Amino acid sequence: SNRSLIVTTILEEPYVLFKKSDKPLYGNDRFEGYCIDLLRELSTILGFTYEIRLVEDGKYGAQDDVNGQWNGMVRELIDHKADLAVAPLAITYVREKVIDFSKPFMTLGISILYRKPNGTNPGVFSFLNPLSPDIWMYVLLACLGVSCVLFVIARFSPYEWYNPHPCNPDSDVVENNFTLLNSFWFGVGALMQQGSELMPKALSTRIVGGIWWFFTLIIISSYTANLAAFLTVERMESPIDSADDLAKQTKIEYGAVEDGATMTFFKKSKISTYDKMWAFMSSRRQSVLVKSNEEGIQRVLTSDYAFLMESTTIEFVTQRNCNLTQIGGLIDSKGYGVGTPMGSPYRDKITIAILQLQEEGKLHMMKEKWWRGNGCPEEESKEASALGVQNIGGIFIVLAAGLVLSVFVAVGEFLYKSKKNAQLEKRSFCSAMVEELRMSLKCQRR
Amino acid sequence: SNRSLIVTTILEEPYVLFKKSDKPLYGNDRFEGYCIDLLRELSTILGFTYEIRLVEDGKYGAQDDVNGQWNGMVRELIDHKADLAVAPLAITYVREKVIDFSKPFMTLGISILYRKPNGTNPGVFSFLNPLSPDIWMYVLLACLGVSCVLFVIARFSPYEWYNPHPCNPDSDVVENNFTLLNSFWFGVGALMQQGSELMPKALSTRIVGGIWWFFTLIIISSYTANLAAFLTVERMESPIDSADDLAKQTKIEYGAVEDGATMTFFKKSKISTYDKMWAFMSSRRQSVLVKSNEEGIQRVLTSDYAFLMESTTIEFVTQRNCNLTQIGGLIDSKGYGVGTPMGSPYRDKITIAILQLQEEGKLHMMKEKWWRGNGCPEEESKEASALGVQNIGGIFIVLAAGLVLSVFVAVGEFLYKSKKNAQLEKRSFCSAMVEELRMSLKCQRR
Amino acid sequence: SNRSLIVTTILEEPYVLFKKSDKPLYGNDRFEGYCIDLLRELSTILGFTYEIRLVEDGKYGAQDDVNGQWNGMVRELIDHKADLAVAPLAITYVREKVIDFSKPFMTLGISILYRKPNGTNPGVFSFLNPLSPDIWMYVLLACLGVSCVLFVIARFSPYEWYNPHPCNPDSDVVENNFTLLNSFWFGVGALMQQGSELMPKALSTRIVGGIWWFFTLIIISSYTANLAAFLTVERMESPIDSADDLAKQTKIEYGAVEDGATMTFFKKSKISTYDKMWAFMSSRRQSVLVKSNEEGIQRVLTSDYAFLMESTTIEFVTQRNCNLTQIGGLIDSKGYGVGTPMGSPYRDKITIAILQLQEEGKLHMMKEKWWRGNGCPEEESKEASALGVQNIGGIFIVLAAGLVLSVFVAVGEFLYKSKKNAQLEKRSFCSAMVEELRMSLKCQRR
Amino acid sequence: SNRSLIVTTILEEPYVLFKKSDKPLYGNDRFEGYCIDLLRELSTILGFTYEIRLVEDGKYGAQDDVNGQWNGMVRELIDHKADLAVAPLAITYVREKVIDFSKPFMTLGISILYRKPNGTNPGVFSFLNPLSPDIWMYVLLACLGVSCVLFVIARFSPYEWYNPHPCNPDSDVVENNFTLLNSFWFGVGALMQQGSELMPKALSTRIVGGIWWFFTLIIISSYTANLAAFLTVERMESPIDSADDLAKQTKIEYGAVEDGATMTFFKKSKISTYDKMWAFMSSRRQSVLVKSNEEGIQRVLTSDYAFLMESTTIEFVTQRNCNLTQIGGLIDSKGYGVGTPMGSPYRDKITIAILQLQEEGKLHMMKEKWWRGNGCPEEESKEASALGVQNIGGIFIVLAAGLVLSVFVAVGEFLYKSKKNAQLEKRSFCSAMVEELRMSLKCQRR
Ligand SMILES: CCCCCCCC/C=C/CCCCCCCC(=O)O[C@@H](COC(=O)CCCCCCCCCCCCCCC)COP(=O)([O-])OCC[N+](C)(C)C
Ligand SMILES: CCCCCCCC/C=C/CCCCCCCC(=O)O[C@@H](COC(=O)CCCCCCCCCCCCCCC)COP(=O)([O-])OCC[N+](C)(C)C
Ligand SMILES: CC(C)CCC[C@@H](C)[C@H]1CC[C@H]2[C@@H]3CC=C4C[C@@H](O)CC[C@]4(C)[C@H]3CC[C@]12C
Ligand SMILES: CC(C)CCC[C@@H](C)[C@H]1CC[C@H]2[C@@H]3CC=C4C[C@@H](O)CC[C@]4(C)[C@H]3CC[C@]12C
Ligand SMILES: CC(C)CCC[C@@H](C)[C@H]1CC[C@H]2[C@@H]3CC=C4C[C@@H](O)CC[C@]4(C)[C@H]3CC[C@]12C
Ligand SMILES: O=S1(=O)NCN(C2CC2)c2ccc(F)cc21
Ligand SMILES: O=S1(=O)NCN(C2CC2)c2ccc(F)cc21
Ligand SMILES: O=S1(=O)NCN(C2CC2)c2ccc(F)cc21
Ligand SMILES: O=S1(=O)NCN(C2CC2)c2ccc(F)cc21
Ligand SMILES: [Cl-]
Ligand SMILES: [Cl-]
Ligand code: NA
Ligand code: NA
Ligand code: NA
Ligand code: NA
Ligand code: NA
Ligand code: NA
Repeated sequence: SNRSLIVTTILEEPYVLFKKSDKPLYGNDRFEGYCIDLLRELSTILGFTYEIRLVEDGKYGAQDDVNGQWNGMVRELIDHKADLAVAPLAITYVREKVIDFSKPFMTLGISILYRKPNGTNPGVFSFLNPLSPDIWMYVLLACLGVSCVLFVIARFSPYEWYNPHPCNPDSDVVENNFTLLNSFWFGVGALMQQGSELMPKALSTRIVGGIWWFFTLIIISSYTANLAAFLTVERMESPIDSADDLAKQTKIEYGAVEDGATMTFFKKSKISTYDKMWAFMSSRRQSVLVKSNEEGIQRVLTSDYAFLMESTTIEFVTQRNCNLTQIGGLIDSKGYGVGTPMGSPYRDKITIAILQLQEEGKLHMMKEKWWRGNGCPEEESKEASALGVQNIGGIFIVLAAGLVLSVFVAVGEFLYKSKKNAQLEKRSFCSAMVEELRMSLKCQRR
Repeated sequence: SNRSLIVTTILEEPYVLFKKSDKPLYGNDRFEGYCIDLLRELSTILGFTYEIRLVEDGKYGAQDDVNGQWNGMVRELIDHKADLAVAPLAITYVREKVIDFSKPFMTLGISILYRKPNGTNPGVFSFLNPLSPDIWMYVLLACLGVSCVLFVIARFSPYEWYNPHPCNPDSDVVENNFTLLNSFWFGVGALMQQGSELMPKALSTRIVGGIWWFFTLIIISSYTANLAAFLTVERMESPIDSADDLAKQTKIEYGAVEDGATMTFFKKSKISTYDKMWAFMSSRRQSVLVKSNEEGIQRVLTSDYAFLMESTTIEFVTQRNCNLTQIGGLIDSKGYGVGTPMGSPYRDKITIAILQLQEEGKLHMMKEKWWRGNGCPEEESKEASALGVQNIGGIFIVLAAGLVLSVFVAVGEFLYKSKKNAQLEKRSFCSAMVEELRMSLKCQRR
Repeated sequence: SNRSLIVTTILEEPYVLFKKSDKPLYGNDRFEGYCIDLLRELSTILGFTYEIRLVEDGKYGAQDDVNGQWNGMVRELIDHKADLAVAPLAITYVREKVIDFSKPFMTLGISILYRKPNGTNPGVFSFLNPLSPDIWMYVLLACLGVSCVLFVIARFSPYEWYNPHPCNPDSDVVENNFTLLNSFWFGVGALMQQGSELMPKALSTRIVGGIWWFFTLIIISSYTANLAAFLTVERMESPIDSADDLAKQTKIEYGAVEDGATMTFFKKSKISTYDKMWAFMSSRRQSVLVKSNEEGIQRVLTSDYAFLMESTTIEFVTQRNCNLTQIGGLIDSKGYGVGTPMGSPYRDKITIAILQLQEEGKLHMMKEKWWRGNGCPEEESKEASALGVQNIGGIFIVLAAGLVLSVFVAVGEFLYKSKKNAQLEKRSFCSAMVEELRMSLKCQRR
Repeated sequence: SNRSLIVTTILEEPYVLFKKSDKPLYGNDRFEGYCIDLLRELSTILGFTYEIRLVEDGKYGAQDDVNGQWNGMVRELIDHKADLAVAPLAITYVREKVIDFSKPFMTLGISILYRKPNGTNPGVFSFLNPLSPDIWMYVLLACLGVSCVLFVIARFSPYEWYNPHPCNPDSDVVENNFTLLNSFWFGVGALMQQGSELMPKALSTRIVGGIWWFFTLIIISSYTANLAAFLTVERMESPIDSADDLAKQTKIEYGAVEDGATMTFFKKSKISTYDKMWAFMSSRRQSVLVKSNEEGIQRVLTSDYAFLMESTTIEFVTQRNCNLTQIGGLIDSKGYGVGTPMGSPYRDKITIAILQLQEEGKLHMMKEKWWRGNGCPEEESKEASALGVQNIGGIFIVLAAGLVLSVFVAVGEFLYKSKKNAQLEKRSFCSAMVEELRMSLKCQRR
């Protein structure tokens, strides 16, 4: 039982944080978190003691690049003012050349924050979803096709040519109701579950009308049934799915903390996907390169934005907030190791100790204690809302579109009729004045 | 004949209870309850007289860790001051080392107390729900709009003025069926999937009719599919029926008595479901860990609070408050036994006595006597799966409101025609008197 | 460390059973189960040793009623041939008077086996489910009611009386299409989404027809939406729910093992529900009173039958087989205690030991190890089957019923018309021969 | 310059591999793979020559409990026969006590190997599914039946023979519209929710029509509601995506290698999800615990088997077999490191070397080189939510089969009328030649 060990440590949530209680200045009980619970079972396997001491700089450690000076915790490991450095101190090439790390107690990497998909604006259309766009086109080609065959069959069939005007029998007038215009109007009216004023006689034409009724009944029942499936089981999806899916889109925008461990990866990279991801950030600096992790979560949360930080911080924030999600897998591969002065014998002993608690399964149990939050999967048979102008509303567009198209056809009917009346009258403006007065008579006859 | 026995009890209810009556100075006639009826029947078959005596405190028994000594009824037993403890004194491992219980006379455990679900109150006019209130107004404005467009287009188009009376050909009259009243009746009849007796013949009016048919096909398929979603997700709504169903939720919060036997179970627990239940309550142990059972029941009423207590008190308060119910089975499993000093020659004679009263069904009849009180107006018609008068309901109100409105219009048609009839021949009223006559003819003449 | 303890034990699953392996005659390792794992942690808390020995009778123990002789395990406890009796040996009044039991390690009682509900025959009807039977009656009273008002409004309105035969204008004929027969035919045809040949003019009657179309559209959309809820979420239920629900029905039938611990409860009972349950079994002996537990499970499984055994055996069988379920709660209240000779000091030591393992939570962990099976909740979004003659099929009944009713009305139309033709002809059999030839002309005219 | 270093490896792939080539007698040019590329790049920056040497056995290393000594590559290190072990030698707590690893060059864990879902093959004519094949036949027999009943009832009823040509009143002709062809056309048009041009007028035929309207209202509402159920439950079908999703199931069975590092994890586990996974596999440890990784992959193909192995081999075989996939993330967390004797002056120089190759991205480029092979034809269009040509499909076949059938009937109508036309005036063919002429008139005349 020698003298106590000085454990240098920075404050990070959920790694090391102050306890929320009264009666201040506990002393060695002022702290809790993951690294405090990790230190407790290191003091059970090995034998040593505390005076957990915070770093007087609030930094991890880096290179001054002119002085040759080290900062943060690792400056307190070079000059022997501390003994251990149980903290999120990542194992790096430039750090291992000046201190010693144990084997990792936590793996991590670079991943993506993005706002969780919501299903608030599916489109002012997308009542049109439950049938594929091939099916919406194939029912026009069926409706145009059946209407053309119904015109041909009705002219070719003898039993469709009947005697009109049964008031006066024994005449020599013979009519056919199926014109070309009336044959489209049968197929459109049957398709809309409405029925037209004319109905096929002459059994060859009733098989056409009868098989088009069975086609129509299945199509509309399949539209209603698949729409009820969409409105009951809401299955949402994200625009982006990986890093290369973010490497192509320009609408969603990138982002990382400036002068951090994540920005240095994309600067030094040579992968063609990750080289494109840095040509963005080198151009659009002061607009995507945030200066802290706490600020960059807000720009995901407010703006339309995707943020690049470490994966253990994503796994902590996305348990607290339910607006947020993780996109894709991992990009880098790093580890958190217990710092140690160079040449110290405590490196190989903690390496034994971490591997013991890993086989027992206690590092998994510590992490589940400090990273699980409320969780919010919400496990709910998706709460049905009233259907509104953000769900349907394209039918209000195509209704007003078809009522504008009908005014143009009404003028084209008015000019073509007035051209034929002017064939027995003056040039063009006589019959334009003759016909427009008749509607201004405001009477039922003539 | 020997000395009478001194028995300690404790003022919990229904166990012992001051008898609400006048005329004081009783002996042990002050007391009544379950444990008084049990001590009466144990006396008649073992042959002893007894003197009931409340303990000092209102404490069952616990070991003060500082003093190392016990308090309450287990202190009266261990000091040989009393020799029976007929009370809700739970058989515990720490209590069995200092006194001797008999075999149990009552079996219990930990269960969850929660408010009975108030219901739905579906809000007759609940059929109006699958669409937004703006959607019901926009469809009502679209039907008035299309009917005003169809009136103008069919008026100005020359191809709608056909020849009426085709039974007399080669006459010279033209008639437009699309009046103002007939244009609303096209749009109403197309909206309701029915079909009016009049059909568009020009191409300009077959665009208005054809695009209004596609509008109503989407609206009615959207109403049916979304109403299917509302009715499917509420059959998937299952109420909470387990402690594990409380584990996944954070909306309904837990609660227990601080420093009780129920709270002690969740600390020592190693079940992962019950560990999450303590990971909840250890975080919020200023709001949810209530002081007493009386305060915990009041919070189940005036909150969304779920309370954890023993099963015998849940089975007592839910017989006397039909707002409350019991969710789930039993979590723990313990029992009540009478208390004796260690080495007493009565832990075996009472075990014979309790087993004799269990074969004869007297323990069951004593529990029905004191735990059932004033049977509930419960009336479980909760299964409620079919649509009923409380569900649709209001489609009969708007029906009967429409039948009354049409009678006032039929009076207006009867008076406006008769006033025009009395404009030419009659004066005011004898035209109306003879018009009631022709309508009273029992045939299709006049 | 004295001599070894002789533990007498019977074979029961999942209590004590032979291990399934080769290399026979292990010796003290030939057994496993619940009671073997219970003995293992009794030998950890206390200190003793085995020679687990089976009973040479295969019984528990009872009274010979003439010899005064005891059988089973408890005969080996009276005569000191064994030391402990770790087995399902229930604590009974007649057993405690001759041996000693510890405190219970397992609670149990009497409950009910019954076959799990299936949803195979919902009825040849019960397409009629999604609306309540009040709603099915209120739409007849609406259809009969609207048809009566439509008859009254159309006769009272002037604008419904129109001029027929537009071939010949300027006439003095005035017709009304709304008879009493035609007014029911409008309301029936509108209700079935079909439309009749006549349509209301005269705005007061169009409000009647327009508000009946909106009534019809909501009713049929609500039928289709609630039927889709029933076919998606299959929520089954049982005929019986408790013991008193079995105390009234005569279709499902009772049953218990003859001359067992469960039959003796219903014989000795005095509760009015349980007294009725024995008047059945005393009458219908050799038909419901089975003679083993293994046979009585088959009669639940094959016949229509409800079986009364112990609840721990129900909780074991219903995890193995998925056809079976448990009905209601518990009826009796018993316990399994470790047997012990009278006056032995090992009773109070095991009582300490069982209460220690209960506070640690190990009896719950042993029971979950030996009673959980596959479980089969099946957790499946209920597999939709094709709809068949066991689901619908009542519509095939009411179709054939209405086609038989229509033949009776066709004769009643034929006799009433032939009565009116015979008013201008002979008595009754002239016009019966006149009319029947006209249909045998097989021609379109006359 | 010093002695060359002796490095032990082991024949696993992609790690070391005999180079498939002719011309034997190589040195260490026999070998290629990931660990050969790693040992090459560690040599160029640490400056040493090396001789590769397979170990003796094909064993990594394990401690025989009888002998107390090690075997395999860890035996070559502990006896100082070799001094490098560049191999998949996982860093283990028991291995770290006898040798010295470097920091990891590869991170891995336990994951689940399972066959990629083959799909649906919906079976075009899949719209025919919500009703039984007997139901589709009984509706087809009911439509033929009601149409034969309606023909007989409307013939024999006197109230159907109305007066045709009402435009000429007081004539003496009667006509029945219900012919045989018109009676099928009523029943087909009522079945398809359309409306034929003919309506029943007698009460006997309005019972046939009114009960056939109620039949088709239930049939079509049953088709739509049951098709909504089929399409809703398959959107609730989610594939297995976790180890916990395997825990609830017994249909898909587990599997691992007996006496491996993966099997050892589930024995020592205290997670309740993983304990059920071992409670499965310890029961069935003759079928599912397979001998090798090669036999376990073959059982994933030709069974419903899910296999538990390390992540690097799952990521290798799923790049070369698109029938296979990886479910879930990682369960364990371990790593591969090079092996040194205890106290060797190379565990630190290689840790510098591996961290240098990780900053320069060379470890990532070496893993892409040997784990990606011949990129998959994957083509994930699995989202497949809308109904498409593979879903309905066959309603276009039965449409086009009905359009072809009607052309053969129109030829039969053209020949039967002309043969009756050539019965009176013409002989055989010149009646048919002039009938093609009148149908070729571009107007409604002849
Ligand atoms: C059961 C019914 C039977 C009756 C059928 C009757 C015929 C019906 C014919 C339907 C034909 C339509 C085929 C288009 C399908 C592709 C969808 C699309 O890309 O939309 C996109 C383009 O946004 C748009 O412009 C909407 C698509 C065209 C609408 C304009 C014509 C209205 C169609 C009706 C004509 C009315 C008149 C016809 C009748 C008189 C917007 O969709 P989104 O979701 O917001 O964005 C994601 C797009 N994505 C999902 C593809 C990725
Ligand atoms: C969207 C629709 C709009 C159109 C509406 C049109 C009017 C429709 C009028 C419907 C009126 C029917 C009301 C009965 C409701 C009670 C159910 C019942 O008890 O059934 C039981 C009795 O078994 C039977 O006999 C069936 C009930 C009567 C059927 C015979 C008349 C046919 C009804 C149609 C008339 C056709 C002619 C009318 C049209 C020309 C069997 O049901 P179960 O499930 O097997 O057993 C459990 C019973 N339980 C669930 C109650 C516990
Ligand atoms: C493309 C737009 C702008 C103009 C199209 C003009 C079309 C729709 C017009 C011009 C000529 C018209 C036809 C002229 C004559 C007749 C005969 C009559 O008994 C029925 C209507 C019918 C058959 C018309 C139908 C509509 C018609 C074909
Ligand atoms: C109850 C069954 C057995 C017999 C009922 C007889 C009923 C349905 C019959 C007998 C008299 C019949 C009416 C006699 C005359 C006419 C006038 C005609 O222009 C339309 C049909 C109509 C209005 C008939 C409708 C049907 C009718 C009312
Ligand atoms: C195409 C082959 C296989 C079938 C036989 C030809 C069919 C289509 C023909 C042959 C006899 C024909 C019928 C003969 C007489 C009449 C009466 C007339 O007022 C209406 C048409 C009607 C009812 C015909 C309909 C068509 C008909 C049924
Ligand atoms: O800094 S390390 O000890 N060595 C380098 N790497 C590797 C990429 C394999 C990793 C990967 C994951 C870690 F947790 C640690 C390390
Ligand atoms: O205090 S006891 O006599 N022994 C412990 N238990 C057990 C559940 C085993 C129970 C369970 C219910 C009781 F009523 C008594 C007891
Ligand atoms: O045989 S016992 O020890 N004493 C009698 N009873 C009771 C009815 C309370 C019970 C109830 C449950 C048990 F587990 C044991 C017993
Ligand atoms: O053998 S290690 O160096 N130390 C233990 N673990 C840990 C998960 C903490 C891991 C995890 C991944 C590795 F690559 C190495 C190791
Ligand atoms: Cl006892
Ligand atoms: Cl190391
Ligand atoms: Na170092
Ligand atoms: Na005791
Ligand atoms: Na006894
Ligand atoms: Na080591
Ligand atoms: Na539906
Ligand atoms: Na649904």
